[PDB]
Amino acid sequence: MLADIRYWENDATNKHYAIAHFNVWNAEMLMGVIDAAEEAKSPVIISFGTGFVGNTSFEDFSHMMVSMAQKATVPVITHWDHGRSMEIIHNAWTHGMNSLMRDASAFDFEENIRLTKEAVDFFHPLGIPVEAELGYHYTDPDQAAEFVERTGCDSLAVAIGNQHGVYTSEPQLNFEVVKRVRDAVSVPLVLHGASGISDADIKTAISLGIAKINIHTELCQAAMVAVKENQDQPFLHLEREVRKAVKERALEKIKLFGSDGKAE
Amino acid sequence: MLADIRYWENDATNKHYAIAHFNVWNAEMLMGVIDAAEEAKSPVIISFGTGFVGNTSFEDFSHMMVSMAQKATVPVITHWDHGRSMEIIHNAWTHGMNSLMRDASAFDFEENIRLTKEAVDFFHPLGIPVEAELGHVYHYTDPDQAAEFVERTGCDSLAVAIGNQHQLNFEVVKRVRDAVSVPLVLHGASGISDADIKTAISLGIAKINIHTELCQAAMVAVKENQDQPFLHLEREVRKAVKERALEKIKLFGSDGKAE
Amino acid sequence: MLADIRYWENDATNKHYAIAHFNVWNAEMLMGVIDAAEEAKSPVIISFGTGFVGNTSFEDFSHMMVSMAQKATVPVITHWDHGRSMEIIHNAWTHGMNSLMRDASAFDFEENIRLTKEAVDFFHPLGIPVEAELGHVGNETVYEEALYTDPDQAAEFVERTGCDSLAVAILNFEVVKRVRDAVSVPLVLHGASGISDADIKTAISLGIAKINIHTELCQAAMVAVKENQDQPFLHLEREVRKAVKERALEKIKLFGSDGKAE
Amino acid sequence: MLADIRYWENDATNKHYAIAHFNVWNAEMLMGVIDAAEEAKSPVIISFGTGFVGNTSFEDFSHMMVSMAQKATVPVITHWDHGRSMEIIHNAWTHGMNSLMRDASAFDFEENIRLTKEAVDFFHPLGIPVEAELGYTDPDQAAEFVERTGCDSLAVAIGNQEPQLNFEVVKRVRDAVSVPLVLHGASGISDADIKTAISLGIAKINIHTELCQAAMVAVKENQDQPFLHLEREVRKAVKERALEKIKLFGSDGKAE
Ligand SMILES: [Cl-]
Ligand SMILES: [Cl-]
Ligand SMILES: [Zn+2]
Ligand SMILES: [Zn+2]
Ligand SMILES: [Zn+2]
Ligand SMILES: [Zn+2]
Ligand SMILES: [Zn+2]
Repeated sequence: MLADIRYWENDATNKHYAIAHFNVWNAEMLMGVIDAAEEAKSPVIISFGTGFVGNTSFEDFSHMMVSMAQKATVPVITHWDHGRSMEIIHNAWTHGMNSLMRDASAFDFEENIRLTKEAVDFFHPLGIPVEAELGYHYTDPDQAAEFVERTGCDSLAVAIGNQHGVYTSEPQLNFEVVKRVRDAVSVPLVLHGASGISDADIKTAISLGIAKINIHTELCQAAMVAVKENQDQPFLHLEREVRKAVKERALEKIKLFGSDGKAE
Repeated sequence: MLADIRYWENDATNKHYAIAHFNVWNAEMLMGVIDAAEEAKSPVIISFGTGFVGNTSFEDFSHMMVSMAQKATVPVITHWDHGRSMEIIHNAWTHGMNSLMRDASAFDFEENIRLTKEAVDFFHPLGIPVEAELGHVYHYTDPDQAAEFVERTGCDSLAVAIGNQHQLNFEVVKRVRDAVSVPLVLHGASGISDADIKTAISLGIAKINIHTELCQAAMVAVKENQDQPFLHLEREVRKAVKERALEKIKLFGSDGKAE
Repeated sequence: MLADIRYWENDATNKHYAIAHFNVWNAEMLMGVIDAAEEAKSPVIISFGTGFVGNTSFEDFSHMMVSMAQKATVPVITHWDHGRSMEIIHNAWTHGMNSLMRDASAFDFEENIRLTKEAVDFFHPLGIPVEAELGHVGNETVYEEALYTDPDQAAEFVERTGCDSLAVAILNFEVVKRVRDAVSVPLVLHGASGISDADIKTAISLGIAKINIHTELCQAAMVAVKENQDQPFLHLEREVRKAVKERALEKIKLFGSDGKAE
Repeated sequence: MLADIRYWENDATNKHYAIAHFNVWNAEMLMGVIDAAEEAKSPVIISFGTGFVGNTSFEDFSHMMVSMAQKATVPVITHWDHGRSMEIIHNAWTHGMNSLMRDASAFDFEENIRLTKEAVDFFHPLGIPVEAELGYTDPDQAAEFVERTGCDSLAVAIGNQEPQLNFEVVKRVRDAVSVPLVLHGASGISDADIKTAISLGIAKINIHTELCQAAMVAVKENQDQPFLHLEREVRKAVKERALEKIKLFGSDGKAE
């Protein structure tokens, strides 16, 4: 069923688990993620973003995202990740994304506030929540508080020692930063990128207030193992294996983040 | 735009070309086919059937098929292939397929007629065309049976068995063409030679179902991209499907025919 | 269920009945007509046209029309009446009308053909049928006209346009006879109000397969409005729906389309 | 455009206006209300409920409600009024109502909580707001009811059904509760008393049968006219009455 990310991130915060965010841009990725969330009885976020528009017609594929979200027996949030403009996130909303992210973190602090608040002020009247982002430079607790209070954003992606994407040496999460940002900010905390982080450290960060974690690369890599294994098989067989591989990886992330069982 | 297969198969029959029927069951196959038909300014048929339901949720993927069909600038027919029950083709129709095949070709002549006519009599009042099959694709079509079959069922088009298989006997096509006037359909045309396809079209084949060849084109891209990032591999699959669909559209003579 | 007017007008022709075309432009009119068709087990045509766009938002109301047509257990055709332009009938198609009339009958013969054929050539590739109209194109002297559709002109018109059905200007049964003999498509009657029951039945026996109801539902509704003018609005509007049902049932039965959906 | 009643009730609360809720169950009622809201540049609530399901096919009419709500240039909330069961409001939600009322006010306090909480607990994970009703409403029961149910707004009994309002009830409930207050059964309350009630915290007012009454005046005025004209006059009468309520309640201009 189409789910509200405010309710579910609140639940995750309060019960000390995190919701997995999966970027899905084709049929097998979408089906594999929904298979995992049904099997685990877990809320889940399915996301599209501008990085996939060269691969897949969002305006058409969104119909399949929304249909599967509606028909699922578990909570499914349809999300637009890393929104680069008002028109892009408006187009996401008109095509049935019920959760949006406006990423203005590349801009100076005041311009990040202005652009984020613009999105909030447009979408709150429509009932649509807006995730924002504020950027080793750790997120500062007092700046995070000011940012959230001033924008009215519904969730905040933070820098806690995690790498947004690729890493050199093992990221070291600063758990004191997590605690202090959690205490300063009234909305749920989000991580964009958790690669290279140990299971024990992910679990600690979740226990201290991380309520949503974006999986950016791992489904693609899990899929490619199935592609490579099945490169001499019929296409139909290869795609059945790609779906299963995606399901297995999504299930691993759901169990690691503690969201299994939380739908019921 | 959602298009009427009766209009387009008539056009094809009268102008001596064939409409390509492509089996699509995931995002890249669908997108690649639509890419080809847009580029070639061609009518096209996009098809799903029971052989794909283990791979893809038709009830959800149908929304993407219908969306792309409606928004395309070329004629797109949404077709349910090899329908072995009223229930499955009724499900297809409620999910936006605007052309149906009722395939009762596994049965004896009388029972094929009764089952086919059942589908025709349900769907014609709803404006939905029904393709039928006489011959199993093995059992070759008999021309005198064909005349009677089309007359009794009222089917809109007839899939024939002329050596085509999911050898090739052009005498059979020739005799069937003189026994019935409805458009003729060729299943299992992946791996028939270019010259034999042109011959079949000149003798009255007006729709040609391509299944395996898109799967083959995809797997070529897979083997060429097996060490690549998944996003890139999938762009290459879509591109490979487009190029193979384009090849078939031009072979069949449907390029340009949308204008 | 959304139904094909070609199939049903062919059925009507071959079994010597006519399908009722009801103009509906609000909720109680739509619901009464569907109530009638369901009770009578009859195909029915529900129509909107330009004459109502100032009363009701077509683009919004169309959604209720299509929904009711889909969910009905009887055949329901969604039809755009008297289409005055390609833009108007295109707008009708994108809002779920599955049957169109392109009415170019006010123009000279060749211009009627050109405008009608334009609609047919656009909409046949999309599977959408087009009803056309040909009135009296007079070969007679101006003096004799002081003292109506020609069958030969009708055959040329249908052949050149490819239209799926033809509205004809006819009470004069010769004209119905001669046009029926000359054209291969179903015949349609507009402006039948006040034709006697007996003559309607004769027109249908001779080849009329669809009959457009004019203001009869409107008048049926206003009898209920008058009767309920001191009642609460919810009660009044229920009686309007019932009055529309009753008038619609009367036409369906007169036309012989009751039972024809089975 | 389809609007969130929580946002708009919050706006009304903070700016001391109320949003009109209009019960609409046919084409002319819906169009006249949307006409008024557009002309006044006002948020509006359009509502259906069980009382109208025999007259009008909700499952079909809902498509026209939703289409008009989406296309409107002003905020339009699609609301199911006086929801009598989980099944009924679930059906409302599946046909595009984005705001629900669960009315368990027939029942004593504990049972009203339980039934209301059942609705909140089902619909909040779907992002759907639930209005409830309690009731004079007692301010301590109001605070406890809101806290225990998690409902998003509360319909209160202040002397509404010559109706004399107790304004002290509105003030004390406003102060005890953190959600917006709603008034049902406003008929016959004076303009001055409505304004006073809004000033003290009433943020949404349900228009009971005043559109129906306006429509019937058009009916009596047009009994000898053709149906197309009568219906133009009904739509115009609805528009006029809805505009009068929007202006009384102060929501004119609040959409921009
Ligand atoms: Cl600010
Ligand atoms: Cl038979
Ligand atoms: Zn980011
Ligand atoms: Zn086949
Ligand atoms: Zn007429
Ligand atoms: Zn006319
Ligand atoms: Zn109440």
